[PDB]
Amino acid sequence: PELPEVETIRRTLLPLIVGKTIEDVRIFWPNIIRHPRDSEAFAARMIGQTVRGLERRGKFLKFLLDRDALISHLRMEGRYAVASALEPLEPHTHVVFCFTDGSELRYRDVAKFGTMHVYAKEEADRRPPLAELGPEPLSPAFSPAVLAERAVKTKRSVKALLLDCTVVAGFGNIYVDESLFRAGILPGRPAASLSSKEIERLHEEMVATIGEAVMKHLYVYGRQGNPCKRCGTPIEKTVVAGRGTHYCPRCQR
DNA sequence: GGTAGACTCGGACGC
DNA sequence: GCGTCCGAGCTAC
Ligand SMILES: [Zn+2]
Repeated sequence: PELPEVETIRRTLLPLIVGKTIEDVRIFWPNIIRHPRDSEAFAARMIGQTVRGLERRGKFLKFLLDRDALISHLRMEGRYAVASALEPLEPHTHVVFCFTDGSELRYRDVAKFGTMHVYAKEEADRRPPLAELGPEPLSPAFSPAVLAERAVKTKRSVKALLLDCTVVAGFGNIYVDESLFRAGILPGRPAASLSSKEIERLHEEMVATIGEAVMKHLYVYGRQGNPCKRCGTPIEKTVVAGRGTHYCPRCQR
């Protein structure tokens, strides 16, 4: 999922688990557990803790417990559901947190690409995978000034810049392509080549792109060969920053 | 230490 | 039977 869908998972999952106490943690694919590296230590430390909250940083979910935080990344196929311990698990269920009320938080992931890290809450933000993560795109911490500073200092492409998770949290191939289209900026443009006006432009469209999706329709992503929705020019697809990049050669400069 | 590119997690899938 | 592919987020010069 992208940032907006992760926010939806966060918002909807929370009431379904808040105040529940973990009685057991069952792990069927230990490779998903990245910290502690020993999945048995992972399971043992969580037993007895109560879920107190659920936050999101970038595309990471942060489950807040009594002492620990559980940092979870769904990657492509990761999904959480809450269900009764009396019912058969669904396929590709790799981790299950059993609560004292007979309900379970189940983690499914056909790809097995998702990750889980557990640390004392006060440490989570300075350890992998959260350490270094850039500001939230919808927060005042992410500002034109911040973007300009990273842009001027680098030599790489504007697309590469926006894909950098230290620059801003949760911008993937898709939202980068769309934001650049709406700001009228070619993705292969050197970040340093952008004018102040262009920076403000890009920042404003990045926020609008993420923001509209979080609250509530693509221009370029995947649409190569189709007419641009603003000028009718065929959308193109190339490689920029070792990525498949979608753009309109007329709207974007 | 900036940064391009490799790397990684499985397993699907088409030759 | 082996390369090619998903793509978000360690390593060499
Ligand atoms: Zn156009």
